Amino acid sequence: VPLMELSGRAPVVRLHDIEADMAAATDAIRSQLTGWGFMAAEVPGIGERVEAMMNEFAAACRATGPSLSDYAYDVVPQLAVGGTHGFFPYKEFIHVSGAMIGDQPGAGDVLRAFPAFGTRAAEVFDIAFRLISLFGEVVRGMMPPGTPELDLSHDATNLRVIHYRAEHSGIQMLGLQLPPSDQGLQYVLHDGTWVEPVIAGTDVVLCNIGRMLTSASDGRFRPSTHRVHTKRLSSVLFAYPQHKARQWKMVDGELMSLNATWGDFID
Ligand SMILES: [Cl-]
Ligand SMILES: [Fe+3]
Repeated sequence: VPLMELSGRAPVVRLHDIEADMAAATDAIRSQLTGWGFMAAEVPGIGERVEAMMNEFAAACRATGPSLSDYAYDVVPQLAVGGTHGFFPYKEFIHVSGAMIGDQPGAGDVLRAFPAFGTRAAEVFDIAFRLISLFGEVVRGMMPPGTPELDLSHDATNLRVIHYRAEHSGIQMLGLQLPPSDQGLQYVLHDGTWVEPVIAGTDVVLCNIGRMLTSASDGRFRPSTHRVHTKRLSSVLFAYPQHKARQWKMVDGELMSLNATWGDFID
């Protein structure tokens, strides 16, 4: 599987100029989606924050003062409508939702229990959510006129951090792969062959098309199917619209509102 270098070739998006740098990167990003099936940007300083976050998660995974399993999903208060946040014991991982970051009450306790990790996770969540919303505006701009805004929801979006890790794609609208600790993540190209982005220990983030966006675009953009081939930590933002909101679909240039909700799509 060929390596794909991205450091130094992907568009640069600076942490304190995100909106302006993403506007400049728009054409490069569109050409990635058209030419590869996934997108990429280099964000100077992101790797520093993500590695710190991941290493603090690894330490928390071994801790007992309070243990992360004290915040396993089945003992964390969950939203009446939405996905499941909290810790998933053993390959062991945590979902930090936007709702959890705002304590929606007690859901925030895992971040109060591990505040060094939790502060980094909130920081990375916020950067990732700003970036991914601008990626969605790029993709929207490629879609026919009258395409609605993606309407990604802060509270329904979640940052997953994994501790010990076949081909698949995300169910949601978009994903943002942050630089993992090790190489091994691979993506399939439009020609059906696989590539391995060089991203471990870099400032490069990848943006994945999820299956909700494949549906909303009526097949125009296939999911950014990927797999992990190892020879070990990783984090990714999964961006969702509001679960109770009505699906829509651009069919042959016409906007269609459906009865089914985005929550129905997940089920
Ligand atoms: Cl995924
Ligand atoms: Fe994935």
